[PDB]
Formats: sequence, structure tokens, C-alpha cells
Amino acid sequence: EVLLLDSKAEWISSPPNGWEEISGLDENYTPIRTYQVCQVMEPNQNNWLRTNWISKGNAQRIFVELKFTLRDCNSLPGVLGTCKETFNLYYYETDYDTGRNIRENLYVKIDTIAADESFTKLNTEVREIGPLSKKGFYLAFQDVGACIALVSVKVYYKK
Repeated sequence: EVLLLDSKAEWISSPPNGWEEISGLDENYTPIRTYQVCQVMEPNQNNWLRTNWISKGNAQRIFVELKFTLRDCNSLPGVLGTCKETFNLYYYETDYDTGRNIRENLYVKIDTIAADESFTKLNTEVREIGPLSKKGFYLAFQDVGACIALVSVKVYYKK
């Protein structure tokens, strides 16, 4: 109802070689900005992606909507080992935009994010956070060895 962030209306990667921005166009020529990572054959993945600072405005409870694809580890060509089928959603509250650094220890886990069941394509997961005590916040996404395309992020509140 009131949008705080709409990724369809560049974010920080740590390391920069992990989550990577990959762009395209809609059928009606709207930019598509995705962030993708698929380091499924390398051990000990800790790939962080952080949004811009988000002002909470007059929000109390806040909703975060993620749209993403996520490959079944069974479909990836003989990868084995430490392949994952989830990623982690994090946030950190600040009163002001503090700059481009991701100090990972400051981030608080919201939830593990999983794809829809496939053993029976584009997944949509919503989490509700807040009320927040600070004026704003960053969202972050931690990949630990999955094959993910993060297609859109929307942050909004109601009434």
C-alpha cells in the first residue's frame, strides 16, 4: 500500500565476486535487475548482498517480499558435497545511511528462505518485521552455497 522499497521502480556485494548484478528488459521494456550467485562447487560460501538504506516512514509493521529462483541441488551437474537449497534473510536497523560497508556481525537474522516444494518455478516469500525502533534499516541476503537468482525485493506497509 505504501512502498518503502521497490527494486523494480547498485547494491553492495561482499565479496563483490559472490552475488552479482545481472540485468535485462521486460516485454514492455522495464529494466529487470537481478542478483545472482551459484558457487555450488566451492566450499565455505559466505556471500552477502545488502540493499540501500530504507527509511521506515510512518510504518509500524513492515512486509518484505522476495521473488527468486533456486535450483534443486539434484539438477546441478554432479556438484555433490555442500550444495544448499536455502538462503538467509537479515536486517540491521540504523537511524541514518551509514555508508557502503557491510559489517556482517551487526545483522540480525529474520529467517531462512526456501523455494516452493518441487518433488510433486518463480518463488514468492513474504516476511513481516517490526515495529522498528530506528528511523531506517538495511536488508541483507546471505548465500551459503546455493544457486539463486533474486529477481525482486519489495518492502511495504499498510494502513
